Amino acid sequence: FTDYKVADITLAAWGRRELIIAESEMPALMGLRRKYAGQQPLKGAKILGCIHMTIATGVLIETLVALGAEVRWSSCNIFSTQDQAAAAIAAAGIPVFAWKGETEEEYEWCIEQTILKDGQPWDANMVLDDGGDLTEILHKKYPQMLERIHGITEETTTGVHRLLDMLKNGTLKVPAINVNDSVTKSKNDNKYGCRHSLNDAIKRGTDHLLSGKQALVIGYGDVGKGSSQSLRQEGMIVKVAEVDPICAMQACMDGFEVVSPYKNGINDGTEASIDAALLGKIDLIVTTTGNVNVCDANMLKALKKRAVVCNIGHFDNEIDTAFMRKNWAWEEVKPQVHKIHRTGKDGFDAHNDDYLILLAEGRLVNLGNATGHPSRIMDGSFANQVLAQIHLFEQKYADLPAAEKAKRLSVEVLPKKLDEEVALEMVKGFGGVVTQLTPKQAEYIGVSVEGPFKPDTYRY
Amino acid sequence: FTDYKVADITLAAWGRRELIIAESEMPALMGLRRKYAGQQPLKGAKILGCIHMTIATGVLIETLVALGAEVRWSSCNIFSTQDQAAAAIAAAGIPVFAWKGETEEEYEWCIEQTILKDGQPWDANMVLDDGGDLTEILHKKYPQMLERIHGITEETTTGVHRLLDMLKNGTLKVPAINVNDSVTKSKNDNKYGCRHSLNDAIKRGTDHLLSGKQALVIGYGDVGKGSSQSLRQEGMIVKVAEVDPICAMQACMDGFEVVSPYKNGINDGTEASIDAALLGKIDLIVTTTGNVNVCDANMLKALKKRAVVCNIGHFDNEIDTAFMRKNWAWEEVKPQVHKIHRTGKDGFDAHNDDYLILLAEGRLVNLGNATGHPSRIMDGSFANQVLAQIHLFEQKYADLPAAEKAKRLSVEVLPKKLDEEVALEMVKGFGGVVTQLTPKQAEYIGVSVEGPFKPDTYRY
Amino acid sequence: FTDYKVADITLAAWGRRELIIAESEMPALMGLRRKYAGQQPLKGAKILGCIHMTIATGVLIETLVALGAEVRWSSCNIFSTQDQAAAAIAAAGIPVFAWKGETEEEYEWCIEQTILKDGQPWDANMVLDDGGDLTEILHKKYPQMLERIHGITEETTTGVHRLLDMLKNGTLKVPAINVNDSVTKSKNDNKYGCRHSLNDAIKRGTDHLLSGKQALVIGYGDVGKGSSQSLRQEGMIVKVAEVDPICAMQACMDGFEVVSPYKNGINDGTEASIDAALLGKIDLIVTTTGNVNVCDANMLKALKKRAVVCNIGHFDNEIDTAFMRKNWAWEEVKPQVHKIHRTGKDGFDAHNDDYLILLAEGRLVNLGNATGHPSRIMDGSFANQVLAQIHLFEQKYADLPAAEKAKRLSVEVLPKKLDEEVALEMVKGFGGVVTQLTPKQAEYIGVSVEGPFKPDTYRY
Amino acid sequence: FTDYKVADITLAAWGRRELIIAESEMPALMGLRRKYAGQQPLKGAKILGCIHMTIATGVLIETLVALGAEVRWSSCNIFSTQDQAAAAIAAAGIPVFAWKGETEEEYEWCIEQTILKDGQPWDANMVLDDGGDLTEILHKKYPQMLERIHGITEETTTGVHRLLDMLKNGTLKVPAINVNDSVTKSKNDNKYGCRHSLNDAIKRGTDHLLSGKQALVIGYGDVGKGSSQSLRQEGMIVKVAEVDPICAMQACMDGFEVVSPYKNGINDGTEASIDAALLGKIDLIVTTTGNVNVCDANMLKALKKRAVVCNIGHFDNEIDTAFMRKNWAWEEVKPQVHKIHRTGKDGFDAHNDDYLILLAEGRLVNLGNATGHPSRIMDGSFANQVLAQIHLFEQKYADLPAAEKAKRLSVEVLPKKLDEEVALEMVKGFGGVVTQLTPKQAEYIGVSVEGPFKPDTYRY
Ligand SMILES: NC(=O)c1ccc[n+]([C@@H]2O[C@H](COP(=O)([O-])OP(=O)(O)OC[C@H]3O[C@@H](n4cnc5c(N)ncnc54)[C@H](O)[C@@H]3O)[C@@H](O)[C@H]2O)c1
Ligand SMILES: NC(=O)c1ccc[n+]([C@@H]2O[C@H](COP(=O)([O-])OP(=O)(O)OC[C@H]3O[C@@H](n4cnc5c(N)ncnc54)[C@H](O)[C@@H]3O)[C@@H](O)[C@H]2O)c1
Ligand SMILES: NC(=O)c1ccc[n+]([C@@H]2O[C@H](COP(=O)([O-])OP(=O)(O)OC[C@H]3O[C@@H](n4cnc5c(N)ncnc54)[C@H](O)[C@@H]3O)[C@@H](O)[C@H]2O)c1
Ligand SMILES: NC(=O)c1ccc[n+]([C@@H]2O[C@H](COP(=O)([O-])OP(=O)(O)OC[C@H]3O[C@@H](n4cnc5c(N)ncnc54)[C@H](O)[C@@H]3O)[C@@H](O)[C@H]2O)c1
Ligand SMILES: Nc1ncnc2c1ncn2[C@@H]1O[C@H](CO)[C@@H](O)[C@H]1O
Repeated sequence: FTDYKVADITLAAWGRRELIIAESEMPALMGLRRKYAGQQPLKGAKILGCIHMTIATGVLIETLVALGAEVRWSSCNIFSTQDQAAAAIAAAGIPVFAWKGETEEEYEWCIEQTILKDGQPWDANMVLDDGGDLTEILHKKYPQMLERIHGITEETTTGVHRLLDMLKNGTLKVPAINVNDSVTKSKNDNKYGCRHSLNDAIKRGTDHLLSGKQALVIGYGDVGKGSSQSLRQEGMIVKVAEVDPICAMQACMDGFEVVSPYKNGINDGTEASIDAALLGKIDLIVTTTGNVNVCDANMLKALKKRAVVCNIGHFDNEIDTAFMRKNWAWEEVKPQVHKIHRTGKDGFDAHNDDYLILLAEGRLVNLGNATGHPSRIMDGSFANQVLAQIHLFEQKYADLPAAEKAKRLSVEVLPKKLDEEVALEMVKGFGGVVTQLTPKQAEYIGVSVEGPFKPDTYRY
Repeated sequence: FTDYKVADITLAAWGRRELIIAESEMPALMGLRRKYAGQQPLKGAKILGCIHMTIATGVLIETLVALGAEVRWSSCNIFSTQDQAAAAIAAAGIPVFAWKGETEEEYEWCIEQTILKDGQPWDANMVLDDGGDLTEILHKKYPQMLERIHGITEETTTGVHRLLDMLKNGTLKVPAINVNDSVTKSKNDNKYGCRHSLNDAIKRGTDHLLSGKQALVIGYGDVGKGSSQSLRQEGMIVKVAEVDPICAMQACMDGFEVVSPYKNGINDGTEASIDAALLGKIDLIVTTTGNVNVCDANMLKALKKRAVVCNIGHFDNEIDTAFMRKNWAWEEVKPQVHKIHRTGKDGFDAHNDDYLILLAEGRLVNLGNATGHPSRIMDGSFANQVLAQIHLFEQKYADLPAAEKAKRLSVEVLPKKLDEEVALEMVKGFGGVVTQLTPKQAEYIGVSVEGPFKPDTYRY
Repeated sequence: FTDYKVADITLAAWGRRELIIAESEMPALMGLRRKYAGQQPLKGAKILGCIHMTIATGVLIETLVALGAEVRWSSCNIFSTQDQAAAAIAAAGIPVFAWKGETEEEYEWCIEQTILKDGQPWDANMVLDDGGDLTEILHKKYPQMLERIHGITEETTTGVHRLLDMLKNGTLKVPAINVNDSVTKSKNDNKYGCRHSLNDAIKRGTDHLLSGKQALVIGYGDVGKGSSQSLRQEGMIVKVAEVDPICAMQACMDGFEVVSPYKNGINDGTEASIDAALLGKIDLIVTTTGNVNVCDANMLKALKKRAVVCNIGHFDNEIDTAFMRKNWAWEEVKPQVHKIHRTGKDGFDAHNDDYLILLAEGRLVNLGNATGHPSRIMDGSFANQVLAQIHLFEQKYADLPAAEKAKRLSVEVLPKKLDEEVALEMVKGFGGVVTQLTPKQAEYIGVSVEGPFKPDTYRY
Repeated sequence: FTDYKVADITLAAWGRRELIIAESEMPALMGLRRKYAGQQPLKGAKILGCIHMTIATGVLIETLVALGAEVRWSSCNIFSTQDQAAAAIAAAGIPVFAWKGETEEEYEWCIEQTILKDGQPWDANMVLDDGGDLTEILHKKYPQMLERIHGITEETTTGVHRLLDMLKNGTLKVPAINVNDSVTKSKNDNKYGCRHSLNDAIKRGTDHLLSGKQALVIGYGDVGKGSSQSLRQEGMIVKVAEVDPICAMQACMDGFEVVSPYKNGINDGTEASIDAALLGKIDLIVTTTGNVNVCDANMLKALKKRAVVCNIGHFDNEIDTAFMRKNWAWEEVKPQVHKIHRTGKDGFDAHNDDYLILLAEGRLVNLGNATGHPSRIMDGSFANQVLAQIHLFEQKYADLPAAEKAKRLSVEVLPKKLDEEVALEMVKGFGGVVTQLTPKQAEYIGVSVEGPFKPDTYRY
């Protein structure tokens, strides 16, 4: 078996030990393996997967395989692979092209190695994506391959937005499931995942005390809510920026001060618009938005000396790292930790006090500087992924006539009943006990004893 | 002016001082007053109002009046009136029939005094309701009056459920707005309101230390989430019961142990089904469900000696108080606090150790034993109420032809843009500063610089 | 029985119900009753008591009586009496002179009614004091009475400081126990008591939302630590002022921003020295210091409009209320809540926006606007008081010859073994289980299996 | 330069980058460098140092050198060295013998390499110790060397206990400072250090979700307080065991359930004494005691399957790791992480469900599986160490006449004034501003404007 590329295949036994532990942490995912092992619902599925090559993702991959699928895998970030996970999957005879610390050129080559087998399109018929890079490459460069693909299952808020843009422009060629918007994904992974893994990544990157220091979190969606709590539970003084006044209201009610980097919140792109007094007090800024340039050049100039700067939104353009590459000297402390010397770009003084610490070169900090979300959280997301792969593979869109395709070309979520069944496996993994409604109680609130327990309008 | 009934009209000056302070705590509601005072959009509105006669409700009433409405008011709970609020509204020449500590017969008489003026149906044309008792009385006993009514605006989860049952059965006679499901209502009031006011009510009722004691919260919807945090922030050891596995998963991830009062979560109606070990360690039980008999006779028998029992869901049947009235002696400590002696019903021993403390006779404990949610939280709910009253009054359903009525008979929410404009007023009241998107950023995430910022699918 | 003065004797039955509940919350105190009831160790003790006439203090009083003592009682604050507690103690035939809302003249008359019986010195032989007012009156005005007094047991940090000043000046006439510095007092009452009761008092006084608002706590000793947590757990953004850099370090490490009301912390008494930017953002200031003028005239001028101002340190000169009485109009909202109109002193405008809300006229806010600490916390303090009364009464200082007195005239704390025995009763009241050391473990750490478990140097 | 032993000297540049960052995190320590660089108060000091060879310890070593000292260094734990710190110190030409993952034999050899230079006792005259192993070796094996030594400065609770046993037995040969009991050490390092670093080490070791899981912390001293908060802030359900009822009372008041591993807290050496129900629900046990066998063989047998076991007290005998080495198969997952298979010792099944995860082989888990306390916390401890070294070096005990030695042979703490001056540097490092007392205020509370602010009795 040679159909892989990883950092170091000799890490495989360590990765396999960590997979066996992670299995014990992922009861929804292991439950789907046990339930569906017999029926082989993914027999004949040939899945192109592009998602962080972590231990949790290894458990996802081997669940899809255990259900009958063949896969070809890559990471969706240059710094998110755990090399022992990649090695364990390769050593199992699964095609994987992933290592921690890829270049952009290697990143694109890895996705290509999944799309091509022996220099020709692989007989792919399904896609699992996180962020939409593989989706975009198939649409732009491999339209013939999408002809035979039954669907896309998309992990993340950013990737869903890209799908919806394609659907609205009439350029989306195969149906998708939005896995992100299962409640056991969005309100589990995006929020509690970041709670666990943000302070984990800052500690591993910097070993800084957080207690007593000043943080600014840009955004208060699911990731900004979890991120703010990661920091506040360590004793940080957390301020929150938002453009959405409903998310801002939540921040205030959750006990955070809501501030703008700009005077009166007006971002007109002059230095004069920067609240230099506010930024000069900030010890840590974290971007969580999915948006562009929310920690901009003028904010970076105004930040407190030796502030930590990081991004936990899907892509690195949240922080103006291009400005920092053009203007300032980068001193590497260790992989995914750089001092950015604001003294200029012509070398640096090792003892200069005027620097920022940038984590993971502005890419997803939880996965770049630590191991991302813990397996027990990723269990929810990845149980959704498997159910989404089963649904779209069984629907066989590629085999439908033109007229039938027209009726099914959509971006849909999983039904609430499945969301509830994932949650129940998650709760039992904590040793939680869910109460059964009596028939009188079920009638009184207008639900089945079996669920679903909430209308699709319910926000949790 | 004699067209009222309150406990003590001499409390009016105290209530008016508290209204003036509450005005300074309610910028969304005061904002609507200032914005709409000139246009008088409720000129000709005649509003039957049935909602807790508190200081916050006073500010809501005087906002509707300031916008041109006439009203006739009652409380929707026997114990929720603040007598100084009721006095200040009566002393202003507004018809209100409300006092703290009504009987059921007085409660029904008060609603009837709103419906009748000088012994004849009032020319009502709008309804503001909280829990649906006034809605049900108009439908069952005054159907002729609903001919003239343009709409119902409903405050609470329980009242919405009752409207949706009427809609589904074809018995709803006028269109309604579900005020509850604005995010600035549900995810503000139902959650953060209970955070503030649950521990407040237990302290005022009992003066008990909560720190270090064991709580069981039944339910983990918006109210159970807020309630659990009310108790956990005081240092209670909180366990959470749920029938909805997605809500249970949230509980676990929020750091609570999820338990059932019943062995394996199966309540088959036997004492054998009760987890006597669990209930024997509980110092406080709080019901939050909107369901029936979630703290049942067998649970009450198994509770630890001197446990506190209370309900913060809309109606008192969450706790089996009928069982306690039939079997056990009630010793009143002070209004809305009773020792329930489990020794039997034939008098009580003042020194008996075997009692439970029931708050507010099992009625909404935050309003019964304290003052309910703080005005700054009720600002969101009541700004939505005013917008909903303006919308349904302006739509003039009662004046539509038969064909037009058919098309408009619905239970609807307010548009997200209005929800965001309420939130922004709330955020400014904290001195929060919301960031303005740049045109490039607004294009990048696919929103208008003015919002709305989120799809209607978004759960916050 | 007529040897009392209380607000309303008809409140006695309500107070007695609350005493019987409080007994169930005070296992250390009830434990001392049961242990010592037989031995009557306070037979012949005649105790002048001056401490907040609350329900917890009623349980203390009836414990001293149950051990054989006679008492004559007053409160140590004009607003701290619970009238139902005072009535229950009077109705039991115990001399008590206390009501909520005394004048200064009534306060002094009440202490005098304890000292005098039938217009002559009572045959007092013990003193229980909280703050040192009764101690000072006996020393200044009744030296002949101290001749026959065996000791003083002093509750609070301020009262101990006054005793130590007397000891150092050679003016202290009888030995004292410092009850404050039992760990089951200082690190229980002073800290956790304020955690429970500060936000309780602000809620009862104002019903304000705290979540999302800005607080400044002056001081970070035991009371400032508890006070800061009371506010932070509600979601306040808490800043902390301190003069003690070790207490300030704790604040920083506990996740608070440490600020001064003065520029660079320099209090030179010009308006120019005030950080107007900081004070203009503060929604609540709480003084916790035991010191004078820590919320001074220039700070009060600079505070944000409609800020709440309160004191939870023993005496009201922490806030410059004398400046506010001289310069600004007071509008009473309700007892122990005043709007202080900064527009001037010549009446007020009911609708003026420029006011502060002062709680309890600057006197102890937890007891003034709520019920002070919960009984389960006061159990520790009051178990210490009883043990201290037993010790000094049994030592019989007044009967010692001059030479023997000289050897015993001291301010001492209780032995650690007693501190541990109080704690153990407190832990069992939570249903806590303390582990017993094995003989090998006891030898390994160098302690008896029975304790004491820590050297007297240990700070906990 | 060859007078060292480290893992890999090529790590020196990485370690030096991390020293330069740590300098910016350690203002008390860098303050002492700048203040004392000119006076060279450790000119002629020859310091045997035995303390964790971390980045923070590097900054301590180079401060002592900058003040004039020569040193010879080793770690006080086999797993606590950061190899890049050891390399950076060796590359600076400082003798250090330390690497992560020493054997016991290498550990003893490393201490001996400090004691011997070129095979002969080094002319040592000062000792800096953490845990007392170097102190004990000099007393037992090199008594002649203690003739020349002016003092010992001891870091930790365990090492202080050992010194006090030596003092009491008349076997202590040189005076010592108890650095541990500075407030800026004990109530900073021992508590907040473990808050930061316990969850850090469990995350790096296991990547386990902590939220929603059950923890048992044995002990609630400074380390158990910090440890319990490390876990509770992550959303663990934390139970606390204690033998000291005052520490247990704190636990209850801090919102933790106090339990014993043994029925009624009595461990009589039988499996029957184990609370199997309690231990069967525990997902993580952490020992914090400084005592022996507090997580014993019977507890380990009764623990839930796949529970994590770790020790954050100084020495590994807190957990019965000898029982586990004698009875159960150890599967190494990665360095300092072992699955302990309870199926027996004759190999293991890679897929066995019945295992515990032991971190750092039961050695100090924060240093073994992460990087120990953050530099900003260690700043307090290490500023005290430097002041203690200056004081004992300047007192020159070894040069005193016999009579003078007699009078100075003691275990003492640093004066409070120095403790306050360390704290103030720490507070300024957060950008905290300490308020200056006015002369009137300083007189009112009876302190100097300069401090000290508290009596030596004060516990903070
Ligand atoms: N690192 C991870 O493990 C992880 C986990 C899940 C999601 N993600 C990524 O995180 C990003 C956010 O995802 P989400 O689910 O929280 O999305 P979301 O839509 O729930 O939240 C994003 C928030 O950012 C706010 N925002 C936008 N522009 C802003 C600006 N200029 N200033 C301040 N606030 C601004 C929006 O109002 C919104 O509330 C996405 O890119 C998503 O793919 C990362
Ligand atoms: N007191 C107040 O101030 C206040 C505020 C808002 C709403 N309410 C009332 O509170 C109630 C709940 O409102 P909400 O918005 O939280 O509703 P919700 O639907 O958000 O939450 C109710 C929860 O109860 C759970 N539940 C139902 N039966 C249960 C059972 N037998 N055991 C355990 N859990 C069970 C459901 O699964 C659900 O998650 C309603 O009656 C509502 O009108 C009161
Ligand atoms: N209300 C209650 O129930 C309650 C409870 C116990 C004690 N008390 C009273 O509270 C007060 C404080 O008691 P404590 O035990 O916390 O005392 P403490 O000595 O532990 O704390 C007082 C703190 O105030 C600080 N301080 C002094 N002047 C200051 C200034 N100008 N600015 C900022 N900080 C300043 C000191 O440095 C000290 O840390 C006393 O008067 C005590 O009798 C009240
Ligand atoms: N890992 C680190 O970074 C770090 C930091 C500081 C100290 N330490 C070490 O941690 C240990 C504890 O230090 P500390 O300052 O907290 O000491 P401490 O004396 O403050 O606390 C130890 C606690 O353990 C309790 N205890 C003893 N035997 C017990 C038993 N059988 N069951 C339950 N509780 C029991 C004691 O009552 C005491 O409260 C020492 O070995 C110390 O040197 C480690
Ligand atoms: N990063 C670290 N560097 C050095 N010593 C540390 C570190 N973290 C914890 N310690 C010390 O470990 C000691 C226990 O041996 C504690 O007293 C503490 O001071």
